[PDB]
Amino acid sequence: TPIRIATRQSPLALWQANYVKDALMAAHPGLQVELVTMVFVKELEIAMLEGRADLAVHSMKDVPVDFPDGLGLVTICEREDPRDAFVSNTYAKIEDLPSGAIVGTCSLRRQCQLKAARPDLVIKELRGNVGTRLSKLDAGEYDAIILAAAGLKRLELESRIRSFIEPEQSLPAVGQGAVGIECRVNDQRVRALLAPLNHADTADRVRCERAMNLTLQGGCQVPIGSYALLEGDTIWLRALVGEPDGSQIVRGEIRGPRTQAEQLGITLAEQLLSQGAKEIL
Ligand SMILES: *Cc1[nH]c(Cc2[nH]cc(CCC(=O)O)c2CC(=O)O)c(CCC(=O)O)c1CC(=O)O
Ligand SMILES: [Mg+2]
Repeated sequence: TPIRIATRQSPLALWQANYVKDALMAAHPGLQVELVTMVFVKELEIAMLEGRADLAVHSMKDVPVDFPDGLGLVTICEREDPRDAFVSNTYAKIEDLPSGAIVGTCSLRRQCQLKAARPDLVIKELRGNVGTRLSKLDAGEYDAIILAAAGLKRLELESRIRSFIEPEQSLPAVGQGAVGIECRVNDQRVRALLAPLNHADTADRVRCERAMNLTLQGGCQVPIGSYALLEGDTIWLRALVGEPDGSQIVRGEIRGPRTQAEQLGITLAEQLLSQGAKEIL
């Protein structure tokens, strides 16, 4: 019987769903995979619980803090470009923006980092899908907008990237550029098929980034950057918590043994909490 992938109708969701689908068929010759369109990720998980679906593809940023009984995140694929992208028709990068320029972003994480470096900037809300966001930019509603580099590259929109904002300039959200896969824990047929898609290097990084995030707070509603490289077998984790208006920014660093990756994040988060990260709310 065909393996079903629960996915939204959005271009990004459809791409990620097809990515795993193709990856599955490449690793397992003769395997049948099909996509089930749906309609707040709860609806996706219910379908898997109701046996209307097998696995679901998520961006690691959008993976919830709590998994319903019977489910969980068992796989993390090879990571794409983790950092933010600067998108403007009239400008190249951040420092080329005039004082009081209008930069659309709905992300508390991206906003707090911009106001920190340049408080002068006027930050306006940005909503809609990827195409809708670009549509507003061409309408002159913004001087510039900031989108994830991964999303644009996967949509072949890569020409819309004027400059790559480095992790130093803007710290990526937890698991940004990383694609995770969720399924039924006790489904061994699926667990065994999703095993080759798992990237060990990427896995330890994101699972380290998560533990840091989880300790502080959940979801994307909170202005928290979480990003980790790995140098050889050593994991370098950087975390960020700050005021949305760019008042104060609390940064931290730690360097890992590869095995303690989950323990690193929870310790660094506790380290920041003692440094005033708790008072930020
Ligand atoms: C977690 C929250 N979701 C949104 C939009 C979002 N989520 C995932 C992606 C793709 C990147 C990836 O695959 O890792 C995107 C698109 C994007 O532009 O990042 C974002 C907020 C975007 C916004 O315009 O506000 C994040 C919030 C965050 O990153 O802080
Ligand atoms: Mg989209």
